[PDB]
Amino acid sequence: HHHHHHMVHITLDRNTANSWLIISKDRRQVRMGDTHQNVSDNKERFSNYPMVLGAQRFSSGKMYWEVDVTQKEAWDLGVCRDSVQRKGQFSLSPENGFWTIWLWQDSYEAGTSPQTTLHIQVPPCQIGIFVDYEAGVVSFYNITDHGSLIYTFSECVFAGPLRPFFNVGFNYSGGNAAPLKLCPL
Ligand SMILES: C[C@@H]1CN(C(=O)c2cnsn2)[C@H](C)CO1
Repeated sequence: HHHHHHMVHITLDRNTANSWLIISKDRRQVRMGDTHQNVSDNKERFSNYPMVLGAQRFSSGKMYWEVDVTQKEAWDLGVCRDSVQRKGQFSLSPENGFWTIWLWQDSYEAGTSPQTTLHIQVPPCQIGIFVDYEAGVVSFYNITDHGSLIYTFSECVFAGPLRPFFNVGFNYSGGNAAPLKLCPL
């Protein structure tokens, strides 16, 4: 892909984070803590899952960023509407305002409804995410495999400002503590 030139500097919004997440001082890394992280509750926080939004809101243009997923067993990545539900149980789907992919139990799937099997020969250590607001496109790239395409959502109906979306996943297994990291430009 030739999307690198639309690179944007993403930072995490502490106020949206699940109360168990630990966001680095530079707001570029997030991981699951082993307990509640001693923050007050607010209507922005994802309550049920280890999720957080980027601070940046996008309503036009072309945007690109990269995320490091090294050694994780489970995660969700992509973009979502600024108005997505924060409290209770929900599925990741375009109908709910999410355009995401994930790793879970040694398989990769796109967050369609129902979910779509992805075909990845080289397990990615870094993921590229490209958003074309006007075209209604969200694309995912395997940086580890020379930028190969993973998945394209097309004909997207964003229906509002978009925010970068992250889920570090649970760590029931003891093998998923590693952070998500926003990679340098
Ligand atoms: C998702 C976080 C943590 N959590 C858990 O239920 C949990 C599960 N294993 S450890 N923490 C809260 C009840 C909700 O916020």
